[PDB]
Amino acid sequence: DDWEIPDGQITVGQRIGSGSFGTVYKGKWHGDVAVKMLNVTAPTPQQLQAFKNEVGVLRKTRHVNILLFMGYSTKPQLAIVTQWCEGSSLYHHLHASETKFEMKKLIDIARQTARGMDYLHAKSIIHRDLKSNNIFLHEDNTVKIGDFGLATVSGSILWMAPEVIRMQDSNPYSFQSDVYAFGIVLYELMTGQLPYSNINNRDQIIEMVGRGSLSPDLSKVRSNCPKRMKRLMAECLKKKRDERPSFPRILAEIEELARELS
Amino acid sequence: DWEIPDGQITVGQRIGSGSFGTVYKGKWHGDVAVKMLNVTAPTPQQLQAFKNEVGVLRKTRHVNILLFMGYSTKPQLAIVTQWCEGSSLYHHLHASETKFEMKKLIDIARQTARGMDYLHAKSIIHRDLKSNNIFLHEDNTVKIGDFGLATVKSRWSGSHQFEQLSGSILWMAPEVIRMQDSNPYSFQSDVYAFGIVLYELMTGQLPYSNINNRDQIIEMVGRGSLSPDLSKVRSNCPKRMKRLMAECLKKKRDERPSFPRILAEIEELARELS
Ligand SMILES: CC(C)(C#N)c1cccc(C(=O)Nc2ccc(F)c(C(=O)c3c[nH]c4ncc(Cl)cc34)c2F)c1
Ligand SMILES: CC(C)(C#N)c1cccc(C(=O)Nc2ccc(F)c(C(=O)c3c[nH]c4ncc(Cl)cc34)c2F)c1
Ligand SMILES: [Br-]
Ligand SMILES: [Br-]
Ligand SMILES: [Br-]
Repeated sequence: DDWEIPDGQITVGQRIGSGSFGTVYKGKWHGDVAVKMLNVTAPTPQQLQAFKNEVGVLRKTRHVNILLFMGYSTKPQLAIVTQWCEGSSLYHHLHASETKFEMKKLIDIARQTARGMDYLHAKSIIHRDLKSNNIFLHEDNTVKIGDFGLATVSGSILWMAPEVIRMQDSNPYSFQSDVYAFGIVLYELMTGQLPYSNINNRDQIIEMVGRGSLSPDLSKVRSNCPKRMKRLMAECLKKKRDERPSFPRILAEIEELARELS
Repeated sequence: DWEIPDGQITVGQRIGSGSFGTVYKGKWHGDVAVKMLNVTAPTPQQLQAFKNEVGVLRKTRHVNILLFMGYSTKPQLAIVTQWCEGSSLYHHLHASETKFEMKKLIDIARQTARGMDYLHAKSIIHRDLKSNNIFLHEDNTVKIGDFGLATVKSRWSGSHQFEQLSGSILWMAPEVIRMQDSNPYSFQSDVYAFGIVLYELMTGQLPYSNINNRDQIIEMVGRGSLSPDLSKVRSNCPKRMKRLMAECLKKKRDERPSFPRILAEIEELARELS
């Protein structure tokens, strides 16, 4: 089949912000869409490769908790077209609005995020930038994982595993670094706070997290955080990469502990 | 690319069986639905039905179309899609006495029109649009599916069709009822079915509620002597929907509007109501 959308069909609307490359707009194409466009005369080879990589990855995904890819265009500009997400990111809800979710809902958000991540890893896709700003709460209820960059909101230091934040080597990312980022998301859900909220300097966070002398303060977890969720968070946040669990185990554990409440 | 290896899906509760095969709830990176088409070695018919359904579904990526997720071929031919949670529009309107506000009735029409506009843009004729194939997922997003697609298909254009397709008679365009072409289905017959959905939304009733048997409906819709009673729309029915419904139900198929136009009209109404 083919996902190329002919020029002229999409009506490009309000500008939302910068994406992971290019600029994101709300658009119309058989309903609402998002359109991420590279607004340049001619793309560099690097820009073309980034576009191709993103289309290549997105076209491999069909899951309710992954942003729905819908098509692309290459002329007159490189564009990636996806569903429109209605609502706000998890970051916005937790930290900006400080939305007060019930524990059942917090655990369901964790569950849905774990399903999306389990799916990506099953498809051999590393996210590399999981964080609450990249977890969209569509229609205030269905998690959509994306890589929205600035459209939703250095901006990712708090979710970086120690091996990533240490800049250990030229590509320190793995499924296990995604797991660590998911541990930080669990921290955000279960505490309603960002980690290191009282550390005022980013360089200090970089040095101390990387050395293992700073880690998230698990005393901040809400009093009705289930013990099994606290333990799972601690496993996801293990400082040594190879000690962290895989997503199939994470997901199974969340599904179990969710049943136990309900 | 979309083949799911055997062993990965945990096939759970059986939800329903019929001419479509058997649908189960399952687990595979979260909830899924799994439709199995055979139990023993598949016939060539079953295999071609499977291939066609995967081929149609893999052309679709739209929020208002049931999300295809994958397939398996052993030990059973299986089509894997998202799980839908909730009830169909038919169940709401006709089995549950759900009372939707007008803004919500129009949003249902709007999301249905988006999905149908999309299918038609992809050159896909649905062939069985009706309120029971409009799923109100999490009561907030419409998912159009074909939740009763029969695997075995008759070769004979005639009168035993209407027994098996008894669940769809109310949504069949007159030229579909008459079967004067070997395949009388078109984009325009999908539009007619959408007209009947609009009727359901704006009246809260099925068409032909006082006609007491299907044979009479087949005969009279085919002859042009029975039409839905458009006067029965509820007092809050927008004027735009009265006109639009009548246009979708036009007897001459080429006089019905296309989905781009239908969608644009409903989007304008939704703005006016908001
Ligand atoms: C598969 C994976 C690894 C994940 N996960 C991945 C890899 C690379 C990129 C993306 C990725 O998500 N791309 C992407 C493309 C086009 C867009 F418009 C947007 C985009 O900002 C939006 C798409 N709907 C939206 N509704 C609302 C708002 Cl405010 C923004 C958007 C977008 F983020 C995802
Ligand atoms: C694109 C088009 C023309 C449309 N529109 C079309 C053509 C042919 C077939 C289908 C089609 O939809 N197939 C299909 C395949 C697998 C399934 F499990 C189910 C299925 O009953 C369900 C899929 N989730 C479900 N949640 C809950 C419940 Cl109760 C049932 C299901 C299913 F209906 C759709
Ligand atoms: Br695809
Ligand atoms: Br009857
Ligand atoms: Br009937």
